[PDB]
Amino acid sequence: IDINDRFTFSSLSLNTKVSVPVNGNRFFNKHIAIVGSTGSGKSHTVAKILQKAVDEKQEGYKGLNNSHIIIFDIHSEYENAFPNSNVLNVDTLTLPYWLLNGDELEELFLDTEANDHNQRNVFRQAITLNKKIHFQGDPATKEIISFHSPYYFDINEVINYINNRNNERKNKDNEHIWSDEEGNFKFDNENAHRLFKENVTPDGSSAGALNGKLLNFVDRLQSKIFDKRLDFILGEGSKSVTFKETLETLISYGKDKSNITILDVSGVPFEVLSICVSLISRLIFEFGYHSKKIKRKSNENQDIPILIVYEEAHKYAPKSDLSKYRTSKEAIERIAKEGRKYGVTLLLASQRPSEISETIFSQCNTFISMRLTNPDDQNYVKRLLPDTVGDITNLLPSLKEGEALIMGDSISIPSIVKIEKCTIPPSSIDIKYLDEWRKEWVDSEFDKIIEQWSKS
Amino acid sequence: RLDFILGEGSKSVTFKETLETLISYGKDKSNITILDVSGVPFEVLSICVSLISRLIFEFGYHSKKIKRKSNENQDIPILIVYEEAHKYAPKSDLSKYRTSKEAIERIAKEGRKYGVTLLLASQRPSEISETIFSQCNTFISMRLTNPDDQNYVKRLLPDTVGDITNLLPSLKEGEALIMGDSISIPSIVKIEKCTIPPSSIDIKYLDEWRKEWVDSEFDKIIEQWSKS
Amino acid sequence: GVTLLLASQRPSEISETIFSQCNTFISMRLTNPDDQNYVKRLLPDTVGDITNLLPSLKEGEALIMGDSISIPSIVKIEKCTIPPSSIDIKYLDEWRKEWVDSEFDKIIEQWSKS
Amino acid sequence: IDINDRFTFSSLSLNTKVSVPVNGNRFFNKHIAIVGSTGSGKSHTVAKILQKAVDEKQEGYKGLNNSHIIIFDIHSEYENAFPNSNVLNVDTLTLPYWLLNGDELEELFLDTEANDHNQRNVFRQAITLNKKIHFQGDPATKEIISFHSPYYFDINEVINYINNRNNERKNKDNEHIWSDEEGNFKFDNENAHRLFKENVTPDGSSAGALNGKLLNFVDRLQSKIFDK
Amino acid sequence: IDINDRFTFSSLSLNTKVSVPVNGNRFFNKHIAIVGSTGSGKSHTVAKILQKAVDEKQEGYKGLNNSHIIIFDIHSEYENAFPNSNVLNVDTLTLPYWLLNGDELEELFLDTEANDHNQRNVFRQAITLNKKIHFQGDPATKEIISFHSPYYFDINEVINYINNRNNERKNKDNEHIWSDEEGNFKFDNENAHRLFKENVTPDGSSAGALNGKLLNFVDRLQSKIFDK
Amino acid sequence: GVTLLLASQRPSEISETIFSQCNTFISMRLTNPDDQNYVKRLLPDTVGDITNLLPSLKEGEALIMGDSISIPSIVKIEKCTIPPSSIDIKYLDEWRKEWVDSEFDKIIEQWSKS
DNA sequence: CTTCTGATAAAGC
Ligand SMILES: Nc1ncnc2c1ncn2[C@@H]1O[C@H](COP(=O)(O)OP(=O)(O)OP(O)(O)=S)[C@@H](O)[C@H]1O
Ligand SMILES: Nc1ncnc2c1ncn2[C@@H]1O[C@H](COP(=O)(O)OP(=O)(O)OP(O)(O)=S)[C@@H](O)[C@H]1O
Ligand SMILES: Nc1ncnc2c1ncn2[C@@H]1O[C@H](COP(=O)(O)OP(=O)(O)O)[C@@H](O)[C@H]1O
Ligand SMILES: [Mg+2]
Ligand SMILES: [Mg+2]
Ligand SMILES: [Mg+2]
Repeated sequence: IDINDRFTFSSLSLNTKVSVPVNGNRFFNKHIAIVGSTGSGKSHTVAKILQKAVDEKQEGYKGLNNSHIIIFDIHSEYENAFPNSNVLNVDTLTLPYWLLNGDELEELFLDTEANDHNQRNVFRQAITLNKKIHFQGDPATKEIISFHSPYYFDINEVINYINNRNNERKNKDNEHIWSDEEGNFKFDNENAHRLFKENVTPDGSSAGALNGKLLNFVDRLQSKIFDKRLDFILGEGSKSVTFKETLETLISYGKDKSNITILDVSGVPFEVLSICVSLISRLIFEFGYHSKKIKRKSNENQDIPILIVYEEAHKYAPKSDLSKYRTSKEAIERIAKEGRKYGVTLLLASQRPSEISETIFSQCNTFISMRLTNPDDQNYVKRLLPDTVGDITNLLPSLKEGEALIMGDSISIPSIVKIEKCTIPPSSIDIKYLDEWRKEWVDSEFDKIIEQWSKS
Repeated sequence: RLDFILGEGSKSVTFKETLETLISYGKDKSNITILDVSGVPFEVLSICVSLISRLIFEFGYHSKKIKRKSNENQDIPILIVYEEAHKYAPKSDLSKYRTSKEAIERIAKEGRKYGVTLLLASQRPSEISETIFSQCNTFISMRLTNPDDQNYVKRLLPDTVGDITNLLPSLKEGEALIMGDSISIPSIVKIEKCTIPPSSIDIKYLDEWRKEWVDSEFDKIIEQWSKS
Repeated sequence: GVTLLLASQRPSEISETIFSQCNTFISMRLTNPDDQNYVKRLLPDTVGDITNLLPSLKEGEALIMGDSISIPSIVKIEKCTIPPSSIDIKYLDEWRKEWVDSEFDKIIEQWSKS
Repeated sequence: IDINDRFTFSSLSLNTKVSVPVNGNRFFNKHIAIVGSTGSGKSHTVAKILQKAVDEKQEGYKGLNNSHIIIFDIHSEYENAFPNSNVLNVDTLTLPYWLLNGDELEELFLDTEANDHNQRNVFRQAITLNKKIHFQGDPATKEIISFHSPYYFDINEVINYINNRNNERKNKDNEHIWSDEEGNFKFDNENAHRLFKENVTPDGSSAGALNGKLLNFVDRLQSKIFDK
Repeated sequence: IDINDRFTFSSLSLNTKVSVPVNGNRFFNKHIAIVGSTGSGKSHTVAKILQKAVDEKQEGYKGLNNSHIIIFDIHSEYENAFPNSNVLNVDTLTLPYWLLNGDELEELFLDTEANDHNQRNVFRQAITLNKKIHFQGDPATKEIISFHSPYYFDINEVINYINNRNNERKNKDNEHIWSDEEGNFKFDNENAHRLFKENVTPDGSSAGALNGKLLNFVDRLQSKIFDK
Repeated sequence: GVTLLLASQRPSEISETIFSQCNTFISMRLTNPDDQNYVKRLLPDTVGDITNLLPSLKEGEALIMGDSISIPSIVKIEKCTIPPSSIDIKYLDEWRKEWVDSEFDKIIEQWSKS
């Protein structure tokens, strides 16, 4: 490895005095998968890698460098490990509902499929038209606004529009005639924006095309917006935030600049967690994709690289083919296959290699295998290795806390290494189980645990 | 069948009374809490296994968050003993086992840091889901005659000490092999005899069969059978 | 008179029907085990110790068989004097330099137009 | 390999001085598969073979040879390897929509589950009729023209037909009367083509069968065409 | 092998003077499998076996013998080996579509991708009816005419019936009424045979059972038929 | 009286229930190990060191077993005086030629007329 | 004439 290409975070297990470095360029553009049994030290190994990546500064300046790391925290550990970082829990993070790219907007609001037609187009027509109403730029790019375009629309006018078309009344000439405080108006393309207001009364001889057909649809729509689970995305805080401040929040480019961004998704439900993982994975990927094509036309190199750390990837990217894992898997898989070119790579952390999907986990060209006692997990590590050097996998069950085997394109030979101790460790200390059992029967405060459990 | 969860008693009791009942923190305080689910059907056994495991894990999770606010570690650790784990957490990917498997898997995957760990008992290593046994650092093995099970124990060991699995079929009663970070070297041990043992002693077939034809009182058995 | 040249970093996801129609195969370093299993089964020829040979191929090293070459050979393909545009983001080298200012408005304006 | 059939683009790995040729006729006349991992050298290998392919000329002439290679460059990366070659970007490239067959036309315009079956049929009927009207060959092959057959058709005229069918006014005898500047005509197979004009007015005492149904379908089609 | 049974097409590899005969009867009434790699020589082996089997005669006559060999030549290579033989390419060969069975007719026309049952029933019903019309034999085997039976049917009439069933009309009496030059009839199995003509015009009140769901089925059938 | 001759370059893709109905097997140079292992199981007889024999067969060299032959023998099939020749496009011969102009205009008018 | 009810149907899964 070239001397100016060396990135070390560990030393050899057999000889402590020799440090084992990896090709620092090749370590991060080719995806990292770290696996090992429970309590093996994956979180400390991940934190030690990102700590050395933060302090990896070229000579000639003072201040924080160009590292960009996003950590998905489901156990709230790396707040302590990175004190000068930005932590974004669900109660304080705002991800707007107008940043959905259409496919997830289709899935977020509609729990139905295979039969909704009249409920479908009135949903997409309301959103697409409301984006042109609230658009404040030149009209040349107003016409190119579509359902998947990331422009602000009011969801409360969208519900008002669908609840109005619920109450349609046509006239003997077969067109819907409305009436508002300015006067009666035909329901047409240039007059469809007036249905966004609640105070419209229809005048008609007969019921309209969608009269009484969206009463079930509006109730499902209203009883999803006021979910406090989705208050980070569908709440009132997404109203006053814009596209720009969303990106400064995700990669810590705001008033507090940090190389590490941590998202506290610790005790949230899965449906909140699956929305959080799939949104930010797509948003970071498309930011890296679009910043790449800006740099293509400029023919310049001021690109920023982003690494996303996916701890507990079995929660949101498992091998199982369930539909509740579908939207989260596809966002991470897109980063796994195509994300390497645009500057968005992933750090995959899980406790078995055989539970993460093969379309995601086999795209990782570097590997940090800690202790694995499962015969199916060891066979995965053996088959990633040629049979000449496959005998080093025999030491996997004998690995105690701190050692792992690093293989991949970024390292010369696969070696059992000792990951360097974290002087600023994450908050994942092993509980001294017997020493906490020799004490008194301590009176656990049940009231304090319950009234947080209740709000959680 | 669901009277324990959907009965009239669910109205009266509170959240704090339930948590105190499950870990014996009530008026009668005990180190050991036993859930006697002996004759219940699977559909209410899987409900009991999955809900109590979820409640205890989230109690351990929320206790740690309270302790982390005061810059403290978790005060009370909880160990859950899953006896006869093949009934609710098997290798099979059937949909009936899904809720009970996922609750125990959450404890196995994530309960180490939250103070909720598990002791899992079953006949064979191969009849339990691999997700739970892979996370078990300590692995105690009694006599194992099935060759698939013996090779499963063999791969858990390093190859230098892997020859100790050859005494697995000849293991006597109370003779165990203890592995993991707890023990210095994997070794065959003799578990200390229980002065107060579980009431699961083998019944002497020849001693019982040598006596007279017993009347068996079918009315009392059927009366109990019909209640269950 | 219309023939194919199929280049793919994951040969396993290519359909077996179209991949079988190929007659000359250039096999570079194949680290993915499913890519190894797929290629070795569908290769028209074999070489000695091919299981360890495919991961061990160096950069620009190839294994060529087919009916256009008599002996399956390990070949060091000559370097491109005029190389194609290579996308190799040096994450360490870009992370060592100072925190660069991001033109978010330029990126977002192209993102919103898409 | 014969002396005139040799195509050398590589050299032996163990012996650098030895160059390994392939049968150049046999190499390209049968399909080639270049597989490898990421960064193995596939794109440089593809560039090297094609660079040597265009340099294979007979000594008699100067200028371009008869090699014709088309690259589906998904990463916009082969322009540097072949600077003199023609490159077709999205602004540069021009594919006519009418050369798409029936399945490709449907996937371009129509949507999964977002289109009713009657909305789909008027789309298919308009295109398969517009292909016949803009056909300028002999009329013997007009009857064999279908929706799948690729012939030139005006997609804006297709919009006008669909927009007119959205404004249809049915008569008392379940047919549609249409008024044009030439005159009034009942819609049938013989005069369906006069709906491709924009300036056609419907005459009827009642709303047509497809009236008010394709208005949603018009705006989705116009959104597709005017999308830049 | 008896000398009259001998059939020699090869000689021993190690001794060229030893010609290896096979039992020429037994070689051919039991199936032959010639396997090899590409470029091993199995096309030449097939050609040499058949040239040896064509020029073998009783020598009591002058002329062609009784060999009957059919080659499914997919590479167009055996024309050179047998110049005096009959070669049938796409331009020369005519294969009747009505000798196809039901599975082959489904594979030629239907697609398993869409797998629409409603296209499948009308397709089988049209052909099975049309095979009964064009059948000139005795009535006692007309009732066993099926979709799978190898009898002549008109594919343009089948398309015409299928296109007509896309134009069905539903009346207040829930019968389908059609108008023809011969007369006016109801959609009965006796009267369905006059839907095979294109010159019919439907009469009714509302849309029929199969209205609007066969146009994509007609266009794909018409795409196959008018494909050159 | 309707028998069949199977000539395949990938024997391991043939279904086992059809390939086992054949009695006489003319096994030429088999080179893929999957086709070698498939054929060796369903062959009615065996020969000495058939594993190394099959990829080592020379050009026209074959191996015939079955009811027809007495013993499995390595044979040289007789050379075809009138060989089966396929009209194949010589790419490097055509690509070495000058760039052709007259032919492209003739192809388009043929495509348009039919 | 329009409204409402009820029945038939088709769905996707
Ligand atoms: N290099 C190391 N040297 C010594 N102890 C270490 C080292 N790395 C980690 N540890 C210890 O490992 C313990 C548990 O490690 P963790 O990283 O929390 O386990 P884990 O990998 O997160 O497994 P799960 O599935 O998340 S519980 C910590 O309390 C550390 O003290
Ligand atoms: N014949 C060769 N000799 C030496 N180095 C080579 C050779 N071929 C490729 N390389 C090196 O390989 C690097 C990247 O190779 P590429 O061909 O661009 O990657 P690839 O094989 O196409 O994989 P992807 O998935 O397309 S990034 C180049 O920058 C060269 O340094
Ligand atoms: N019995 C034989 N003796 C000598 N040469 C042969 C023999 N059989 C085939 N060949 C040569 O082998 C080449 C392979 O041709 P072919 O039989 O078409 O291959 P394949 O087995 O792939 O069909 C031919 O060019 C021919 O000259
Ligand atoms: Mg962890
Ligand atoms: Mg490339
Ligand atoms: Mg051949």
